[PDB]
Amino acid sequence: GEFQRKLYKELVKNYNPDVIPTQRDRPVTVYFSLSLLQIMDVDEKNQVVDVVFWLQMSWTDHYLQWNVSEYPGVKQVSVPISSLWVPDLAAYNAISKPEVLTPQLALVNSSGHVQYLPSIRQRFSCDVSGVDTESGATCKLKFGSWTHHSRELDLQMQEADISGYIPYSRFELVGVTQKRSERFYECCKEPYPDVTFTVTFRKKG
Amino acid sequence: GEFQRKLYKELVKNYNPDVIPTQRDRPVTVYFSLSLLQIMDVDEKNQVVDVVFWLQMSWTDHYLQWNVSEYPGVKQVSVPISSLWVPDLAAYNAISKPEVLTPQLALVNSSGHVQYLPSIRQRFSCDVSGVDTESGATCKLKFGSWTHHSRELDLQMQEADISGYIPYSRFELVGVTQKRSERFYECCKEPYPDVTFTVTFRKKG
Amino acid sequence: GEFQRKLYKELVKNYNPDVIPTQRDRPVTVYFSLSLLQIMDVDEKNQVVDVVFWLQMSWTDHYLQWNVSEYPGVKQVSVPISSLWVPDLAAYNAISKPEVLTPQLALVNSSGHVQYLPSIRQRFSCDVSGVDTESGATCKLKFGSWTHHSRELDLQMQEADISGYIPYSRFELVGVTQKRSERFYECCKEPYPDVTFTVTFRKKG
Amino acid sequence: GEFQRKLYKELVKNYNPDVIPTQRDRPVTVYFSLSLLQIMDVDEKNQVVDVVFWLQMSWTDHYLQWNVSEYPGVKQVSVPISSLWVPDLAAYNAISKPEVLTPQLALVNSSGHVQYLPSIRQRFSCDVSGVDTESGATCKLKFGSWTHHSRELDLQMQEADISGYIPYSRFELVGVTQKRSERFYECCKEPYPDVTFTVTFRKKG
Amino acid sequence: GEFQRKLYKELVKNYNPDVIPTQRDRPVTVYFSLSLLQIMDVDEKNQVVDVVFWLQMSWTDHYLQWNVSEYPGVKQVSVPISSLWVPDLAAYNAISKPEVLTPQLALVNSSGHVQYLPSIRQRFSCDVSGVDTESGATCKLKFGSWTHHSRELDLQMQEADISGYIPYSRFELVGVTQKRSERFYECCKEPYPDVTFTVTFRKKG
Ligand SMILES: *[C@@H]1O[C@H](CO)[C@@H](O[C@@H]2O[C@H](CO)[C@@H](O[C@H]3O[C@H](CO)[C@@H](O)[C@H](O[C@@H]4O[C@H](CO)[C@@H](O)[C@H](O)[C@@H]4O)[C@@H]3O)[C@H](O)[C@H]2NC(C)=O)[C@H](O)[C@H]1NC(C)=O
Ligand SMILES: *[C@@H]1O[C@H](CO)[C@@H](O[C@@H]2O[C@H](CO)[C@@H](O)[C@H](O)[C@H]2NC(C)=O)[C@H](O)[C@H]1NC(C)=O
Ligand SMILES: *[C@@H]1O[C@H](CO)[C@@H](O[C@@H]2O[C@H](CO)[C@@H](O)[C@H](O)[C@H]2NC(C)=O)[C@H](O)[C@H]1NC(C)=O
Ligand SMILES: *[C@@H]1O[C@H](CO)[C@@H](O[C@H]2O[C@H](CO)[C@@H](O)[C@H](O)[C@H]2NC(C)=O)[C@H](O)[C@H]1NC(C)=O
Ligand SMILES: *[C@@H]1O[C@H](CO)[C@@H](O[C@H]2O[C@H](CO)[C@@H](O)[C@H](O)[C@H]2NC(C)=O)[C@H](O)[C@H]1NC(C)=O
Ligand SMILES: CN1[C@@H](CC(=O)c2ccccc2)CCC[C@H]1C[C@H](O)c1ccccc1
Ligand SMILES: CN1[C@@H](CC(=O)c2ccccc2)CCC[C@H]1C[C@H](O)c1ccccc1
Ligand SMILES: CN1[C@@H](CC(=O)c2ccccc2)CCC[C@H]1C[C@H](O)c1ccccc1
Ligand SMILES: CN1[C@@H](CC(=O)c2ccccc2)CCC[C@H]1C[C@H](O)c1ccccc1
Ligand SMILES: CN1[C@@H](CC(=O)c2ccccc2)CCC[C@H]1C[C@H](O)c1ccccc1
Ligand SMILES: O=C(Nc1ccc(F)cc1F)N1CCCC1
Ligand SMILES: O=C(Nc1ccc(F)cc1F)N1CCCC1
Ligand SMILES: O=C(Nc1ccc(F)cc1F)N1CCCC1
Ligand SMILES: O=C(Nc1ccc(F)cc1F)N1CCCC1
Ligand SMILES: O=C(Nc1ccc(F)cc1F)N1CCCC1
Ligand SMILES: O=C(Nc1ccc(F)cc1F)N1CCCC1
Repeated sequence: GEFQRKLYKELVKNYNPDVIPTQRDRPVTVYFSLSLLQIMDVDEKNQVVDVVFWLQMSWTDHYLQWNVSEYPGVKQVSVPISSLWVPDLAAYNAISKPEVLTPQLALVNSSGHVQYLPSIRQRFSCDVSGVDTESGATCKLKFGSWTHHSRELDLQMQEADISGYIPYSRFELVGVTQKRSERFYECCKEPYPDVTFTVTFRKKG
Repeated sequence: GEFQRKLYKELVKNYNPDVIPTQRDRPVTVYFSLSLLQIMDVDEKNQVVDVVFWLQMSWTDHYLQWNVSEYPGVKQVSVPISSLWVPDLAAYNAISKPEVLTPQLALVNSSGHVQYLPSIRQRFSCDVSGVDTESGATCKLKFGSWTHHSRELDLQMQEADISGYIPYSRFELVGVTQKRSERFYECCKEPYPDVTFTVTFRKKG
Repeated sequence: GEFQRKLYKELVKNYNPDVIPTQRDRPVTVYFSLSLLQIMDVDEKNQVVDVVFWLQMSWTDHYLQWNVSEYPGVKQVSVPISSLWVPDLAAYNAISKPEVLTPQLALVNSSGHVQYLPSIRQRFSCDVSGVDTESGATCKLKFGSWTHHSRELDLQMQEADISGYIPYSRFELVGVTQKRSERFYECCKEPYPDVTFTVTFRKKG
Repeated sequence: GEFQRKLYKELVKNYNPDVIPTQRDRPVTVYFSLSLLQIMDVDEKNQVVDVVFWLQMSWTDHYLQWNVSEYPGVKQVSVPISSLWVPDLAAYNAISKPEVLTPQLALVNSSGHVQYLPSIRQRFSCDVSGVDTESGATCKLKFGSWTHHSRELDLQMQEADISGYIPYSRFELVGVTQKRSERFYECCKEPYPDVTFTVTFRKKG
Repeated sequence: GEFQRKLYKELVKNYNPDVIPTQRDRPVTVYFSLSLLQIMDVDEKNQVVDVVFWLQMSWTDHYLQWNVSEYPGVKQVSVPISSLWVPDLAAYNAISKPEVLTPQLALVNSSGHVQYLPSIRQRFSCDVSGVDTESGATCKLKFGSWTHHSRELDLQMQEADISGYIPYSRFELVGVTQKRSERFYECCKEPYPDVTFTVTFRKKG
């Protein structure tokens, strides 16, 4: 509609997608969770697990807000992530580049809340030696901001979800636990937060 | 000719490929069809199917129209899709990025009706365990807008089409059925339409 | 050369590589031919053939012409194809993207006659079951414009040659034909022409 | 934040990422170290080794400094490396392009000190024939500036690190040594400095 | 440094990387050579060999010259090849795109001499059916400009190298010869020079 056009113009001026949208003191809080969809493969020789999953990232970008009074009907807009600042979350123990399976777009409402919900295929380092046993094998999928510490970027866990796991896989999904951690490094002076998704699974039969 | 060069200049000014061309109350209706061309391969271990198919996707963009009186010959033009808003249809259950096999162009007539017809190869998660039986295997191929809900993007199926199926494949294409659904997700007030193609196939013999 | 730089500045202005250079009624005629260099592989299970070939394409672009008296000694120039309008020719039964093996450069002369001669590797759907019989297997490689019809892009054939076929192959050429047809499609008001290269081959032994 | 934005605009002006940030005879000194994390593969037939490893690279770009007085909260920023000059370190004996696993962002402080810490998977030519022996196999990973000599880019080792190596590897990591060299190629007067990591490893059990 | 920055703004204005820098009666002479590093694979079924090699390409571009007097400490600079005119040297019998293994940078001195030294992995068509014999197998790596004849681009050989070959390769390198030819291609009045590197090798025993 004619109003979305008007809005793109206003929101786009001065906007810089390379600059994390902090405000005086307040870090950007980034809510994060992972839903396991499928375990594509297990490589018992090179110790790697190949998985497809869905990620929810949401946060508030205060530069991306508007009064609905000035833009009737416009409650939300779809925005290519290349035009937005987005959390630089990385899988700390990945051994392959993430392959994003879905359109690289984010939903953004009038409050400047942003939802990026990408589906991803990625391989990880893991001891899968236990996959053929009753105890199964346990893989940690550990994520955190690559370059923003806790006081710029405040990573928080959202309630996880296992309802998405495909029933006909050859791998039974035993469980998925979720943990938020925070540590300093001898390197930098600020602490860094991470979220680890611990997945346990075994071969059916 | 000279008129196509002219038309381009006009259509290009004030055109934003990031803004879905809705028309106040009116959602953009997107006609969608999938023609299965070839089942390339079946991974019975990891439960995936590898298919080549032709998508037919058409919709009306009203910022892309022109009075033919003013541009004598030009009845339609070929436009690189990277310059157009295109519906953000995701393959809900793809486990690989799509490989587009054909030139990434769309046709547009003077009513702003756009046709984009890519040929695509892609791998999908599927229970293929029945492939060697009479009943065969059944794969659902599920697509929907990733970010736009029903009142923004109205997805419409067109007729099932198996005429394009290669006759010399190792798999017999039993049938393809089609269902449209409007799913509600907990998060949102508005439902998101999805079109699912169900194809049933078995090894020949 | 200074005259080549002058000529660049002249041709580049107002040039638009997204507009087919038709010239009032007259279609752009495109000459096309394919010469087979090697058959790299045959996949008898999935019915695909893997080939390396050399295309010759030629057409006239009337915005690329110059007075040679005005640019002494400048008879042709090399132009990256990304800067030009190029025919949107597609392989109708390709099952992979074309991998281009040579520099993406076209030769352009003062008449505006363009020549583009890519060597290409690509995979095609084909019934190859006959590959090990004396009769051999027959693949059709079908090419045409993807969006332009007869009256906009007149595809014509140039005579085939098999002298470029590598002689130390495991596959032996048994028959080759090249034919231009003009079919209607289940949609568009106007007919679309194609050139089809029909190659018959078999294993040596 | 608001000072970050202002800093952005101030830093980009006249910044040229193709220009090495030397300053009057003083070469830009580049600190460099490699943390081996995983040995993905060993090919005893083609003599290649596949490794995942963590590069630490740091240097000073005096065009990137600012006064924290002028920019109150801002002590450091995250910059996409594609916006920066970066050392042209080449892997001398690599047989495959590097796959970068991590977000391609560098950290810059108010002194103009850049830290770039990419995780990388890459394959290298190496004699791995000794892999099955008690003596193990030895691979040399040789890096260096591809085009800048000693007096332009001063490559310096930092403290190496073995802590990152995964325990559940099927390869045992005997030793990693770390040497700097300076080689004169018969082309130039100046030498070109290279840092080399020599890792000795063998199959377990 | 201050002067490399100055020299950049100077060179970039009035530089066109699409125009071969010929002068009247003066072809751009391009010195070419190949150092074979490793034979990675031999495919006796499909008749391809897979090689890693180092190319030396050097030539002069009168548009990249400067006077060291006006740029006091600047003898040479590192320029991305994407920014420069580069010879369109092609591999005639390549069956795959070349994988460039090293940074895509060229050294340019003040007299306009350009040096470009890429490391490359590429697959070539070749009769390797004799790789198991005493007589060995012989491959012809044929390179030449794809669009410039002798009077525009004068391809010349430099003396090659074999010392770069790896001694633990599974293949014993026997010999490498160099030959510069001039072909006429009947389409064209002017001849087209190529450089061919003949290499003979065998499995080790
Ligand atoms: C651009 O391409 C689009 C896609 O093909 C073109 O679309 C169509 O235009 C049709 C009319 O020109 C339109 O027609 C039917 O339209 C009505 C149904 O909603 C219906 O009222 C019409 O009946 C007509 O009714 C009388 C009584 O029988 C008929 O005799 C007349 O033919 C009337 O036209 C039509 O049945 C159709 O809906 C529309 N398709 C889409 C997908 O929008 C569009 O015209 C093209 N532009 C140009 C300039 O060619
Ligand atoms: C825009 O999006 C945000 C995030 O969904 C909305 O915030 C939530 O609204 C629910 C319902 O009122 C609350 O229970 C949550 O506490 C809110 N979450 C957050 C992160 O604030 C926000 O209200 C939306 N704005 C509009 C105009 O609806
Ligand atoms: C910016 O980062 C640099 C690099 O860490 C800091 O510099 C060093 O300073 C520490 C003490 O703070 C010394 O121990 C190191 O030897 C220095 N390293 C180098 C190579 O310079 C610097 O402190 C930071 N700048 C600011 C303004 O905090
Ligand atoms: C530019 O190239 C074209 C194609 O070679 C030249 O073209 C035409 O004239 C030739 C005989 O003089 C014919 O052999 C060609 O078939 C014909 N081509 C077409 C499609 O028109 C033309 O001479 C060249 N221009 C100049 C000035 O040399
Ligand atoms: C720029 O580079 C060229 C190539 O190295 C330099 O060239 C040549 O000069 C040498 C002596 O310095 C001669 O021995 C070579 O025969 C000659 N070869 C070539 C390629 O021309 C040249 O001196 C350099 N220019 C400057 C300004 O130093
Ligand atoms: C990148 N690193 C911190 C920075 C930092 O450590 C660092 C900074 C400066 C110098 C040396 C190291 C920032 C937060 C993430 C953390 C990641 C972890 O190191 C790491 C390294 C290699 C593989 C996996 C994980
Ligand atoms: C993305 N989601 C809807 C929105 C939404 O969920 C959502 C929106 C906002 C907040 C939280 C969740 C939009 C339409 C598609 C749907 C997709 C499905 O989740 C899904 C995800 C992964 C695999 C299969 C299916
Ligand atoms: C693309 N199509 C014509 C255009 C058109 O059909 C079309 C145009 C507009 C709307 C609907 C259909 C142009 C000529 C090629 C033809 C292709 C063939 O369908 C096809 C489809 C899928 C695989 C192989 C071949
Ligand atoms: C690129 N070369 C030096 C320059 C130079 O040699 C050279 C420069 C100009 C002319 C002739 C030779 C710079 C430092 C690296 C060195 C690379 C090594 O040769 C090499 C080539 C191929 C594989 C492994 C190693
Ligand atoms: C491109 N061609 C010459 C030009 C030319 O032939 C040509 C020019 C104009 C019209 C028709 C043919 C220029 C020099 C290289 C040569 C390439 C060789 O043909 C060739 C083609 C395909 C695979 C291997 C080799
Ligand atoms: O793209 C946008 N905004 C936007 C997109 C689509 C719409 F319909 C309306 C919009 F406002 N932005 C990029 C950077 C900030 C905003
Ligand atoms: O590119 C176009 N339009 C266009 C393309 C090719 C033509 F021959 C004529 C045209 F008008 N657009 C991109 C943005 C708006 C339309
Ligand atoms: O110019 C074009 N179409 C076009 C686009 C890309 C190509 F490669 C070739 C083309 F012809 N048109 C102008 C009228 C609409 C189509
Ligand atoms: O690139 C060119 N033209 C061109 C290229 C190389 C030359 F030596 C001289 C030239 F004129 N164009 C792109 C758009 C139209 C011309
Ligand atoms: O992008 C930047 N700087 C930058 C990035 C992110 C921020 F939040 C703030 C910044 F200043 N540069 C590119 C070239 C020069 C610096
Ligand atoms: O980028 C450059 N030149 C260049 C590179 C590095 C330097 F330190 C200084 C330079 F001038 N060019 C691209 C077009 C012409 C040269």
